[PDB]
Amino acid sequence: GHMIKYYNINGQQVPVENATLHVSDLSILRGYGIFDYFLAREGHPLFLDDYLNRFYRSAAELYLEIPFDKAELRRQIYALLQANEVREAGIRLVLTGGYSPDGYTPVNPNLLIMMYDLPASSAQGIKIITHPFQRELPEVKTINYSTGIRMLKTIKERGATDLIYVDQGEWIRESARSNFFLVMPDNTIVTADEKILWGITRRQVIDAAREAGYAVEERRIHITELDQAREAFFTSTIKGVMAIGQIDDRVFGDGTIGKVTQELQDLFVGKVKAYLETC
Amino acid sequence: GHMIKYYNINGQQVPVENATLHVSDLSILRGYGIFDYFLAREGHPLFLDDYLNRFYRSAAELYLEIPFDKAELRRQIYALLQANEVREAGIRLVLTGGYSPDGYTPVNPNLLIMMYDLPASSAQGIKIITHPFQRELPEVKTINYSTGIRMLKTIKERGATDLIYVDQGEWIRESARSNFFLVMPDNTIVTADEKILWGITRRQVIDAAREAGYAVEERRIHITELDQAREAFFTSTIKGVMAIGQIDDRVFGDGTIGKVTQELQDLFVGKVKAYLETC
Ligand SMILES: Cc1ncc(COP(=O)(O)O)c(/C=N/OCCC(=O)O)c1O
Ligand SMILES: Cc1ncc(COP(=O)(O)O)c(/C=N/OCCC(=O)O)c1O
Ligand SMILES: [Mg+2]
Ligand SMILES: [Mg+2]
Repeated sequence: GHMIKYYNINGQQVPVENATLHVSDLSILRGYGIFDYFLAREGHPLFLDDYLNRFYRSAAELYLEIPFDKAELRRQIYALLQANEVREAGIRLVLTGGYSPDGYTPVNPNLLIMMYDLPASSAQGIKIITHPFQRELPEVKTINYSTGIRMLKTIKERGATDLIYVDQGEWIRESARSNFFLVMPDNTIVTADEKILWGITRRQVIDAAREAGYAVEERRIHITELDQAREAFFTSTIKGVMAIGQIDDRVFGDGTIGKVTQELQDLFVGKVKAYLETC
Repeated sequence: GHMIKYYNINGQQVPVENATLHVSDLSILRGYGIFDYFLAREGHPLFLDDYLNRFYRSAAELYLEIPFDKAELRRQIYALLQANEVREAGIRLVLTGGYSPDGYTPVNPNLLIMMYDLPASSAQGIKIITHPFQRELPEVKTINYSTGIRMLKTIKERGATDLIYVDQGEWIRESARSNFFLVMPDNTIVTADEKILWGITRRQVIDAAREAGYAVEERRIHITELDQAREAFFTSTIKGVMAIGQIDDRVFGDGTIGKVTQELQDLFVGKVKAYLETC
């Protein structure tokens, strides 16, 4: 439906054409900031309390105080959906280190609320590469995506559409923008527990998997366990559950969505529908 | 002298009050960008070709094309000094991933040239802490200073004014904003060779040290070598050569500037004076 006309900067609704920051902002000069991103459906941001809790935790880890309490931020978000006259959207929160006197020391953070159309996003799982790397402050949703973005050319050149980070080439973590899961041939679901972002999609999938009576192991994953797994999938806000058909030279099954991945995809849609019924 | 009135964005001189970027810029959303920083004295950016070469190398590592060749960028810098009617300044170049369609994929970088007053910056060396950490893409002058800025409260609380990163707590690297050197009791100058930014000040000090006939070892430094060293110092654009009086619970000598550090400080001033004589 309606075109996005407005963002919010520091609690003011602004036309998108005037949504700017002065270049003294620490995100621009020092990549200092946190963010979060969630969808809205039926006029409701999904799992909103979980996202806002993460946003507040992220901010506290950078010693950045959000200038509004959580109920006031929720109001600003809802007000922005209404201003843009949309029920279906992507929503980005950004908290920067602010306009710094010396190009380093935070003084006052800048708060952004941006809004987008829902992601527009055959049988085949996506094809990804392993990449040796460990995200900085990985439990914090920082704005730092240098390595993930710098890798886009390498991902493409190599014939893949995404990656999976492996800490020192040994310990499976996450992609730049997704959590990562395996399903073992006995249907055990396996996902990293440490040095990753605790995705909201990850949380909802794990809960749905356990509520369905699946075994879920949150544990260190050795790179060699890719060869014991039957299925692999990503989770994220914009992907939901997304089947991975190939990692490096390994096709998972015939590369089409595995049994448990398909089940979890439906259960995630169910978690979304259940959440919307509470709004 | 004159107040800073103008920055440059994308080759346009703009009043400082109007130096803004739209919030779709990838530095704001994804911390994607590189920068450089150099002083001007007597109307001349110091060691300018060395800084611009690093800027171009940094850009190539993020696959960001600077929209001007080096001679045209040099012109823009000189034009900005003249516009601001200053001979004495700090100068910041920033190249962001640009206004991205999807908040991730670079499309067109934004180029900023910002300008400042010269840094305003008794006997005693500064007091610093070791911190276990390894900078991401350390040879590249990225805008990513999350850990360095997040550590400001910890540095202060602990009674220090800066830090020295130690890779896995074993291998001495650099501070968030300075290269790091030791001087051993036989007057050997020691500095890391790998996984650090190749500072312009570092380069000028090493050359001056070697031209003076000092032994300079560019090599891995074990954390245990702090106890074999007589002197420690930082190098950076804004510090030049700065004596370190204490690291953790270790006072270097009586904490006042060591012999070789003092010599190198004078030689660096000499490299600056020699450079200005060529302009
Ligand atoms: C590093 C990282 N891990 C995991 C995830 C998955 O977290 P949830 O989305 O499930 O909470 C994300 C998601 N970013 O998504 C941000 C929006 C975007 O990438 O366009 C992420 O950035
Ligand atoms: C990570 C890092 N290492 C070493 C240095 C020293 O490099 P040079 O300055 O000698 O080339 C810097 C300097 N930044 O200085 C940037 C300006 C500032 O921090 O305000 C740095 O950021
Ligand atoms: Mg199939
Ligand atoms: Mg003395």
